[PDB]
Amino acid sequence: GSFVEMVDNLRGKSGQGYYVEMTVGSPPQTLNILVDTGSSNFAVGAAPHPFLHRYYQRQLSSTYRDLRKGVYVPYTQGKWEGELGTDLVSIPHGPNVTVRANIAAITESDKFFINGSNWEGILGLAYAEIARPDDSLEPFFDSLVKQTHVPNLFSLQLCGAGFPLNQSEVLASVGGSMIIGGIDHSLYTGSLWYTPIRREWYYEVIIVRVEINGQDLKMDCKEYNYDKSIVDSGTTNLRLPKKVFEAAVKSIKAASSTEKFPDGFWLGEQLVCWQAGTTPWNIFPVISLYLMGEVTNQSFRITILPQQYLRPVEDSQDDCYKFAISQSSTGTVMGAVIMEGFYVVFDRARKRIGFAVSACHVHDEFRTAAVEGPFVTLDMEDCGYNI
Ligand SMILES: CN1C(=N)N[C@](CCC2CCCCC2)(C[C@H]2CCC[C@@H](NC3CCCC3)C2)C1=O
Repeated sequence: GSFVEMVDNLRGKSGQGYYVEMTVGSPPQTLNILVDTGSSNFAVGAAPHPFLHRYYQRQLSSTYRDLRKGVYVPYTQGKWEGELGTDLVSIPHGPNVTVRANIAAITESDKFFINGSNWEGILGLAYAEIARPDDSLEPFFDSLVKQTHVPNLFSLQLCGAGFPLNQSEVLASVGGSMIIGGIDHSLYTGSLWYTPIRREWYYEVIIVRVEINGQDLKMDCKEYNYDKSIVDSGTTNLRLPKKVFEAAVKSIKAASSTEKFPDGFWLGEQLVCWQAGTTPWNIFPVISLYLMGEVTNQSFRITILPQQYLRPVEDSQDDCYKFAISQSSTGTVMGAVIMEGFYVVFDRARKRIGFAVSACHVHDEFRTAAVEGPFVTLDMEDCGYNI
């Protein structure tokens, strides 16, 4: 329906993350927390760090409970270490409830905090299977559902501005919505289409076909999900398995061949700039990902524009971007730049993820993002990778 209290409760951007305000402890300690659908721990800065202007102070909370256990979490881009405990947690622009949740108090980290991101912790919204140190550490959303009458579903509208936001602008700007326990109809246009959650660990999905400007990439669909495909708000880019990335970049280069870009642009390292207002969107192709539907032999597609996969960056008055599609050795990752095109419903109760065109997606007068279906698609279970 309508969830006014939660609409516009996010801030941030694809490159540094989208975050929501939360409170921890008694009296409440306010912290900004990264919304991360790609992990399952609630972990917050709990000791001084050069990039933090506030942190969780356990000694000032009367409701803090020490679990007397450490946690070490190495990830490819960095690491975080901490001390486990529980405390009372609330979301001010959320459901009007307080829950007792697990909190990892971060004591040491490497490439975790981002200078100028304005967040002090992460909210891992995925399932207990990938919680650290193990699946006995109940994730936040599981605690929320178990302790309250909040429905077992949340939905995300991540709003890319379509241009760079300076330090002051990114702090003052509305970055989107996290609707806890429901679907807000004002955040999308058209219909919601659902794909099954293949397995409850990451938010795993199955891609069954890929097109670049309607041209089929024509790879064995297992390649698209090798070794998994996930929906992850805590990754910036659309990341594709090595072989898929090579074929997709070849096709995107061919479609955009009226302009030549340096190798560093395609590697997602170097920015490209155009005179103010002259970005040649029309030379870049749309990308369609077909996802398994809820009905046997049925799929649907989500279509993104270059306004999603070209990420705005500051250089001058030029309009500059980085290519936000990159290679992966751990499967497809539908990151924040893809999520910015859509309202995404994480329907845990019905083991499915919904997509609809976002009411805040960036587009031009000639093209828009799309969510369309149905399409007849056979042997879709064969697209899933095993082992
Ligand atoms: C890709 N990915 C995530 N989605 N979460 C983590 C942990 C994954 C866990 C590791 C343990 C196993 C299960 C998966 C850490 C998180 C830390 C803070 C920074 C953030 N990325 C920034 C924020 C926005 C863009 C880039 C990454 C990660 O590596």
